[PDB]
Amino acid sequence: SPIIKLRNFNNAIKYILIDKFTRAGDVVLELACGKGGDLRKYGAAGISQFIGIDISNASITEALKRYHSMKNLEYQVILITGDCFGESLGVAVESFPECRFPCDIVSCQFALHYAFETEEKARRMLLNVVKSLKIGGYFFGTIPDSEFIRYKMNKIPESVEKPSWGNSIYKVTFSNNEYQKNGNEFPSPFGQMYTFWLEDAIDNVPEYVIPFESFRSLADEYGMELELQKGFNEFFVEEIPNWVNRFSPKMREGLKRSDGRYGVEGVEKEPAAYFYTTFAFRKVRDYQ
Ligand SMILES: Nc1ncnc2c1ncn2[C@@H]1O[C@H](C[C@@H](N)CC[C@H](N)C(=O)O)[C@@H](O)[C@H]1O
Repeated sequence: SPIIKLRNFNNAIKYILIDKFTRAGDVVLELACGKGGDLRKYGAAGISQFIGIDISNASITEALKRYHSMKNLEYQVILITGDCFGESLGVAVESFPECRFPCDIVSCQFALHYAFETEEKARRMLLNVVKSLKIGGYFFGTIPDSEFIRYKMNKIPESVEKPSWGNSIYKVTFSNNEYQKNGNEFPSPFGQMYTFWLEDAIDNVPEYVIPFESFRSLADEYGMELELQKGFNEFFVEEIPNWVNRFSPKMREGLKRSDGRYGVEGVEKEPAAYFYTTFAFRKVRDYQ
């Protein structure tokens, strides 16, 4: 089962990415925060307030349960059940006036691509982000890498009805081959759907491509400029020397490969390190 090693790798990526842009005293808004599993990472950066929002009440209930189990934190934690992509964020936070907006950081891990189901949702997400963020603040996170996806798709001929690739532990299957029928181009940046099988994975939902060039050009339209687009492989290799020994002994041990180097290995390398990319934008102007 690859789940344990992949979870450790993603936790290392998130730890490094959070530290890269988050500063002590910051207010953080985390979109689609899930079960709130990055609280100690933001605590390590010394934040002052965490606001986490997820559409799943079950996941927010678990985040509440995990948070209340911790003791004497120096930062406030706010956890909200709400829709970050298909509705104005004002609806979600209306009943939470303790939120300190505008915030310093908007983060979103393994979830922003769901906002690309439609153009309306992608734009609502982006307007949500820039309305919450201070000028100068950062928007960062982790998403499936549309450029690796297009590489794999360009190797698949039009004769394949449901373009697919993978290895012993994962498989991507697209709903249709309109990409290939359209001369190896998505007919629309939005609504390009696939499923993702991972061995021993605990969830399965419709996935959507987030074409990075469309992401970047919409973000610019809403006042944000690109700061970071490194794939997980390059991001980890570049950053790990400076971090190996800053990690806890347990985090370091969980990252060990069979050869004693750090990261993932074998069949885990492609789904864990090539399929995903980091992103970061800085809000440089107000949106008109
Ligand atoms: N419209 C939406 N608004 C808010 N959260 C959403 C929405 N659509 C999906 N989600 C959440 O997106 C999350 C996707 C997860 N893959 C990631 C959760 C968490 N960020 C983690 O990395 O563990 C789930 O927790 C969903 O409930």
